[PDB]
Amino acid sequence: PIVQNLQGQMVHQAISPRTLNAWVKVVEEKAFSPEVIPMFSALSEGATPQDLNTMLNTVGGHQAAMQMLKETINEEAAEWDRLHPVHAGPIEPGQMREPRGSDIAGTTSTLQEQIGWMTHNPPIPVGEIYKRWIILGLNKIVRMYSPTSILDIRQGPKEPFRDYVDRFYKTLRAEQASQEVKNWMTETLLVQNANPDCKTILKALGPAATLEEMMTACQGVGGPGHKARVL
Amino acid sequence: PIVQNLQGQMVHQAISPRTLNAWVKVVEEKAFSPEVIPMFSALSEGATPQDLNTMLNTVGGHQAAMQMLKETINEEAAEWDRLHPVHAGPIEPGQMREPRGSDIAGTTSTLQEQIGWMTHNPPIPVGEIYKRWIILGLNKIVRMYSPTSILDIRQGPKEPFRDYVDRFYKTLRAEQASQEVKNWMTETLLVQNANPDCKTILKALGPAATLEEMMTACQGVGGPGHKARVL
Amino acid sequence: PIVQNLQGQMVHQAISPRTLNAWVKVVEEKAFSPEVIPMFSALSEGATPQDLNTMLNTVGGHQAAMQMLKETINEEAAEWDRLHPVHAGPIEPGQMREPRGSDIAGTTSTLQEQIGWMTHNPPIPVGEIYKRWIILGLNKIVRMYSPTSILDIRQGPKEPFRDYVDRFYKTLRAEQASQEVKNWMTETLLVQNANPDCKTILKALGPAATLEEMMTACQGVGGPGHKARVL
Amino acid sequence: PIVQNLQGQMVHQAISPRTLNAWVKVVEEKAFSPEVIPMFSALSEGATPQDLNTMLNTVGGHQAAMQMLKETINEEAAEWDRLHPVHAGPIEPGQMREPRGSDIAGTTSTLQEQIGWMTHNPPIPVGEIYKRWIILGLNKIVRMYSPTSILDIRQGPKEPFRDYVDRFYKTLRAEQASQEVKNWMTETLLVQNANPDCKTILKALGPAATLEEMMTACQGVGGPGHKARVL
Amino acid sequence: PIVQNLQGQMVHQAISPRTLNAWVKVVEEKAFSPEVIPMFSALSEGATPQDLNTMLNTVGGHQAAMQMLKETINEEAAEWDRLHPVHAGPIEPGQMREPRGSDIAGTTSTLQEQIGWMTHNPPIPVGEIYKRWIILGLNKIVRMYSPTSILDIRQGPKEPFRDYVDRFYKTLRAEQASQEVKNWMTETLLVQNANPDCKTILKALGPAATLEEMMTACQGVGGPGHKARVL
Amino acid sequence: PIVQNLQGQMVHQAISPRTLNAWVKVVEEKAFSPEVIPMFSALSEGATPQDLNTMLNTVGGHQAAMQMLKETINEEAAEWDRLHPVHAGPIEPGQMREPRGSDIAGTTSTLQEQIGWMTHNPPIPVGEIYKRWIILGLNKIVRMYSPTSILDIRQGPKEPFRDYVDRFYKTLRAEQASQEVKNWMTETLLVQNANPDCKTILKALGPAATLEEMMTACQGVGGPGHKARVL
Amino acid sequence: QGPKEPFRDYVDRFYKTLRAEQASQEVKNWMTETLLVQNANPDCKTILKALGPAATLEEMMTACQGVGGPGHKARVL
Amino acid sequence: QGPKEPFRDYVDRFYKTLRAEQASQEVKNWMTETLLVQNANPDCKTILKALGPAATLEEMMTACQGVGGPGHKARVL
Repeated sequence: PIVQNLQGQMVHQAISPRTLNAWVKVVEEKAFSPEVIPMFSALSEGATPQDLNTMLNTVGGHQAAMQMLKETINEEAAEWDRLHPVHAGPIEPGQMREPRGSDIAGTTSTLQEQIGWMTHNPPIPVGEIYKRWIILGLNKIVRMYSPTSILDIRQGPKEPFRDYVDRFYKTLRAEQASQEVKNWMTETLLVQNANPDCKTILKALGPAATLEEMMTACQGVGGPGHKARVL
Repeated sequence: PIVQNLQGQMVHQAISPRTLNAWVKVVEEKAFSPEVIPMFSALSEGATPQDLNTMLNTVGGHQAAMQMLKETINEEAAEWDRLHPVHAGPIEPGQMREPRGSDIAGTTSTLQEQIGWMTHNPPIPVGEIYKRWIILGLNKIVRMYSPTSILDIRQGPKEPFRDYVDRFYKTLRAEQASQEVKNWMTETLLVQNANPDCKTILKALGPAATLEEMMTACQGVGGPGHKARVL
Repeated sequence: PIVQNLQGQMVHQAISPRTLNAWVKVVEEKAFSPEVIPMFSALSEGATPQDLNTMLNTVGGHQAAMQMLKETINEEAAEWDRLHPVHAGPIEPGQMREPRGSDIAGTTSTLQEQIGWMTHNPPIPVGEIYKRWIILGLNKIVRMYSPTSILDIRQGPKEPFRDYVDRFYKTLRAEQASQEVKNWMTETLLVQNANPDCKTILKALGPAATLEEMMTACQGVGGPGHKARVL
Repeated sequence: PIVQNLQGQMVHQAISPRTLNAWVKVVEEKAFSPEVIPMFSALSEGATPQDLNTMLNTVGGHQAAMQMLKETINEEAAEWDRLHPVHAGPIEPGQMREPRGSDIAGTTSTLQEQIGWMTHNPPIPVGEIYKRWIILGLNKIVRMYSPTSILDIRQGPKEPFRDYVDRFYKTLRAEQASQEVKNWMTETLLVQNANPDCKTILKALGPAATLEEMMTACQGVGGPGHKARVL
Repeated sequence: PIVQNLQGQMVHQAISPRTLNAWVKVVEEKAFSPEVIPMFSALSEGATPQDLNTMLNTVGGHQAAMQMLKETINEEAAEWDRLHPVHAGPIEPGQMREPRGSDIAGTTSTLQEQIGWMTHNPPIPVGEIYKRWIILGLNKIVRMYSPTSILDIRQGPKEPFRDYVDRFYKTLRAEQASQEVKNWMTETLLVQNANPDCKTILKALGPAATLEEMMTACQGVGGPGHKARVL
Repeated sequence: PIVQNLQGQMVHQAISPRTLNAWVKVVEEKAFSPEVIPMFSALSEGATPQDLNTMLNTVGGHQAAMQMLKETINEEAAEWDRLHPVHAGPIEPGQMREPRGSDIAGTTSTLQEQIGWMTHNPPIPVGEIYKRWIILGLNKIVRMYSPTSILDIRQGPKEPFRDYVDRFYKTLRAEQASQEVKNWMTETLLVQNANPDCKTILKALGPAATLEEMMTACQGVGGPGHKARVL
Repeated sequence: QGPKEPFRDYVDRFYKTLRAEQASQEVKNWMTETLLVQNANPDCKTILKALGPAATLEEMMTACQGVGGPGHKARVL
Repeated sequence: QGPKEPFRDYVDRFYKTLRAEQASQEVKNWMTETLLVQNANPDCKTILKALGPAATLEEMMTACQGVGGPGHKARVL
């Protein structure tokens, strides 16, 4: 990873082996969940395209999804390669050479080149660009390995509004729908898929209710259930 | 977050996945409680708005309570925006755009604007201001994860006064009770239901009395202040 | 806390969550015991009033007793405002204000105002003043919440002099009475409450013999217990 | 390890306790392994061959695997030496002899001589070379010690298609057979050792369809919680 | 403690909680035993007397020992005063002063002055002198907390000589014995008290034999069975 | 330890308990194996004599063995002294002395004077000389309590040539016989006392075969001992 | 303080014995504050406490008179 | 090997078996130090281990006298 000091000073420092493996530990506990994507998205930030590749290789589990991340990454390297075929040198001493989709994946490029691209005029940020490709990969897998879906879920005869809204907000993240569909999912379905007695109570509250009014409501129709609040 | 006084704005390290793993592990396991607040302060010092969004959104649980923390910010960033018009842009190079309330919170701001205010001269402290805005709503959602009520309170069948005061003040700070509120709860509940003999002394002290003189009262007179007898 | 191990210049550095964890544990798991007075003293090193306030505010339990600790500390603030009258504006334009007693207690001052006093030459000693008030307030609490008295404890009809000694020094460290009184306690209270067999030797030793000499004589009382005692 | 910046002087500095501590914990725990290989390459980043031989001898257990390691590197070192003879002079402080194979292997060189090969420009990188012959012996021992071969991999009658491809692509990374054969393993063996209900789905799907279509496919078989995911 | 941060002058650092936690686990788990004294040396690297005295006062019970220890430091502080071996001679007016026993103990000195004398030459390291007083009293506690005496200690008929020689050395370490004693015990009483096969073998070999000769001897005798063994 | 050698800012850095904790854990877990030896030299990189002494005394178990170590250390200090340069001429010549035995082990010499023979010309390294003597005392105890089982391990009917082969190599590395014994054992005992199905083909393969070359062998010999083997 | 003996009789022995005592004045204040109540009687401690620790000498000797009962029974002179 | 014949009978068949053997003298020293001694009696096990191959053979006959001729035993008289 690469650190920027004042006035033109750009230098490189290596990753800690513990801190490197701080995302892998998360998928051990969580699997593929939408909150895993910012967790990676922090660790990948300011990392060099070599480091970015170390991020994927240190995973010894989940080896089909890991191949499938490799597939998403190289399709977008080809798309870029269709954007920018390079046949020709830089023709100005002051100009650093155009990257091919292989360069950006960290396979054809050296540390001086990936650093020099960022210090180039206009600057070329091939790690930010490749990172997005990692996160596309990672978003695909989280969308594929979901345990549930917003149209399936409804509230149990003993579940209080408090818990069911917490899962309905959590569920709403994984769905990739448009804002007005996601808004209607909120406005219609949430109070439509409330249990028989809790719905009676949401109607007696009226149409405009705040989350604090509706969270404290239905606590005598349902009961607490598990402590951990994970399902 | 800053870790060197004059580091550049373009290439910046993110909030550590280690610092994140301490936090996500307390919040998902043990919810919101008052001692999260001083540790959030300890971990979020000099964090950018993208550092703080990362800290809020890398938790997968308790999503209802984070919509309120968000809706709270949404209130306040609008409050800043109804008094502060968008400044006119810079007039020369080396001088930066003034933040709008939506860019203090990370809405319309990207990372190198966020850290570029912070690494500017003088430093402009946009994630402090947003730090104040999170503390506002944290202290709110705390009271939703508060286990028991200071208004619906009684001392047990055979609970000592000494013992109940200890509990009453645990409970009183759990809702973060203001001085008139503490003085009215003292007057209407804590010294209400006492022994008549002890009550002469508790009328003379009243509710603005320090806890040392309050609790240690009536050790020479009267029955017990719990209803069951002690002889 | 204010630190000077990061560069040649003094700088502020944000409180550690491992410091607060560490301070809160001995207070919570054991309540208040004389051990609390070193534990604050090791880890309030370098602290600004604002750290010392966070360190007071962090403990989750014992909420009645911290209230008494807080009242006790703020009594000393008001005292210093009686003693040392000051002004809120400068003594003339281009000066910083002298701290008021409240500013000592961190209520009506900023982080920046506490760096400005502590980085001065010779330093204005606003954490060192407020650290002493808190230690002053510690002494009241560890006496008050001692579950034992020095006057009650004595030697029994089967106990070694070493066991009485061990109990006497632990309790007498905790008690805050006048030095004069504490010296009749080591010269006359220890000597008198001893077992009737031990008084004979403790006179032939007299008051000036060494602590090994006193410990080693009168050890057979009740027999040996060592292998049959807990430690 | 050798550290710091060339212009200011690179400096050699000691091996950290906590890293060495982590390396013996892990070698006991999960030995030589695919996620151990990037942990060794990132730990050994700065490492000299004296450092690589120091950490290799702290391993403890796995001594047949160290013998296998030791004869592959010795043979690599000997292959290098009979390939490339050294005709270097007698040298002085200020001059450096070109290295033999035995100098790569660490076996004829001390640390100072290793310090001065890496601080030449370009480096002679006796470290990166000795590393890659160690990773070459790491993949041989981790193939050898593979839990189950690709050849013997299968899908049982109620065993899921997803649990199966997970182990396929996993045992596929352990194997050190050539890549064209590994084309037939992926294309043929994966359908052919699958259960018959999936073998009908996979032949109809064919090599044209992508990975994501193959991972989406074949999930109504495998039991009730496979069904819920696609419905 | 006193750290170097590579800026050309000595500077203070706050104590770590991990040195405290290492000390209060050590005394708790193991009580007071010969390995806890070189552990305290390890925690005392570059601590001030103030840093050590905090550590001594951090312990709760065992206060008969703590007063014997606090007595022992003050004997050795009072000696270093009258012995004077830091003596300056006669000196002209404006040169740095001669400290005495109270300056080295830090009752009449402060941190920056103790630094003055380590920086001015010939160097005095104040916390070394203090360090060496504490563990002298600790040596006394580990003997007094051990009941076990060299002229008493026995073995049975079935036990190997190796266990009785381990045990004699863990005795002798807590006693810290003289040479006449070690001779008298080795040659006579240890040979005679040793198991009957080991006596017939040991006298023919040399009842005055060295520790390495003695651990060579008595092969095959006492302990488990009589064949299938290398000791 | 000292840190920063071959550089003008050579400095001390404290002993870590992480380091001691490693050494005591392993001496406890399995005592004197050959892997402790590199764990000492890996722990001791940069070590003072104080660091080297400190770490030896931190072990509580095994004191006869540790006392044998000190006997050995003392014998090397005497050996150093016998070959010491003669004391003659000027008592103090006005230059730094030659170090004797006591000095290297650290009993007459302290960190200001030890830096005095690393700065004084030629350089003398107290701790690297002393580390040589401690490894000889470890090596004497490792030799004395030698595992002794190479003759007595053979394979049963269903042994697959893996776990016992490692076990063969572990007692072979334990054994302190010469290279001329060790090279006979690897063409005789290894293969003659192999699993009997395998032993016929290890015979036709070649008895002086390499470890890699033996582990690939024995394919197609049939029987249940072949079924159990994975590769 | 004996079970039937009242404060007055007891605080009168205490001061006769205190005057004979050659102990420092701080301690004689400690002994009046602290030892006096604690070597008073278990059920009498409660009465002094209701009075509060800043009650007068007059008030001290007023306390527990009931527990000592009638003045013809046990004579002061 | 065992204890059933005297050490002199065993060592004599031992050195005949080392006589048949080709393998280098350092390995026949290690058999003489390790395997030879291991199947001896506990009584003289300490002594023979110092004598080993290192000391003169004739010395090895000084000990284990009184053991008895051909047959079962476990220690020496």
